[PDB]
Amino acid sequence: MTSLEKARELLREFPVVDGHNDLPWALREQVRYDLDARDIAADQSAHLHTDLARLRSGGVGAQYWSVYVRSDLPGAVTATLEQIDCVRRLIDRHPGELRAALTAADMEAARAEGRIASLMGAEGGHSIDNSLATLRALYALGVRYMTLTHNDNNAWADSATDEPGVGGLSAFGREVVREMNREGMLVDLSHVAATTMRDALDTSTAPVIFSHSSSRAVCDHPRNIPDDVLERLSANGGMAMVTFVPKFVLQAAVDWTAEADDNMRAHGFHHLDSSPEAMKVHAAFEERVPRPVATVSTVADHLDHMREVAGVDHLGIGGDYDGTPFTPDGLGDVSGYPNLIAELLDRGWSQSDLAKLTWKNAVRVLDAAEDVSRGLRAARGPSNATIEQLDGT
Ligand SMILES: N[C@@H](Cc1ccccc1)P(=O)(O)C[C@H](CC(=O)O)C(=O)O
Ligand SMILES: [Zn+2]
Ligand SMILES: [Zn+2]
Repeated sequence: MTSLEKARELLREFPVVDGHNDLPWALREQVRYDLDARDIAADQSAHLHTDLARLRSGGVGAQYWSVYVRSDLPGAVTATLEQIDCVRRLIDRHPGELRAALTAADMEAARAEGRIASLMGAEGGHSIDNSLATLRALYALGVRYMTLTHNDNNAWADSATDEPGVGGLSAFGREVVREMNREGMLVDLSHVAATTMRDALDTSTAPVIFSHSSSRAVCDHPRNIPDDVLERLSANGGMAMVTFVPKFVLQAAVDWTAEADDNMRAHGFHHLDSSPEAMKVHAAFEERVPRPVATVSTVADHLDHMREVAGVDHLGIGGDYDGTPFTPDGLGDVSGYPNLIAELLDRGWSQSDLAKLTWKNAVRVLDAAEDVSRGLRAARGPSNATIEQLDGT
């Protein structure tokens, strides 16, 4: 059979656990959670990267649904609860296809019955409003990882896409990591500064993840992971879930985006300005310089290097579907994973290597978080510390 046929067979046995899909935010923004208007039991290819049929075609067996909210708007906690509610509603609406999962055991139970294990990951520490009790409440509601920052610093952690702030994690930031360890919530180091990555690795007694990050050695961008950090994963026990975002994974796209941003500033606009006037400037840039397009090969290049440095036991996949506007050719939506698996087969990845990449590493890591949590919950009570106490006024 072809490598694509083989890939599909392999995925039927050990499907993809995808680390980060932003369907909930997409539903919030497109239809304000009017789920009938974007029914994922129907074909949503006109509007979304994700629906149930495409998930199954793509060999997705578990999904961390992102409950991302904006850090630059007030009411982050309320919005996070709305995102969590969206995931809950999706699970309730589609019991034939989805199963809520809170534990590694739930993930295996879902796989045994042929349902997609549905987990939740918060994207940015702003979702807890500097409150450890709020962190505990998110865990109680089913959140199983939290990205420590999004694109901006918060009070206790530095983002890779902001200026240096506290220098990595503050004292309270370390306390957040300790509490995540006690609860059993995975520390997600996507988005965070390299300083923050190192501080989190120093502090965490549980395996950490990167829910959607690729390789900085392959493509120098702050959203990607440095080799020195990848090297620490085997000791930590964690895993880096490669992402598909073209402006992170393809050198030409990184360069293009930098030039686009410079061009915006040259016209007196902030690079993130979305006004009609700014859009005109950007359109003119894209007219003289077409947007470069990544491929499955681009993503495989990252995985090859990440495997060499981190080890095959410390890799996963985090597509960022419905969280980013552009995709590599062959990975245009959630049905695309078999194309990546086929490319890796062609590059000599073994069946057991690939079962680790798709399924086994993610289950091991969540089980490890649970194991560490058992020890810490037995050893001490929850923290009552405040950011004022630890970081000062
Ligand atoms: N939650 C998404 C941001 C978002 C998307 C839509 C409306 C608001 C916020 P993201 O963080 O998952 C995507 C981003 C790449 C990009 O911007 O393309 C990255 O991961 O670094
Ligand atoms: Zn992100
Ligand atoms: Zn996201």
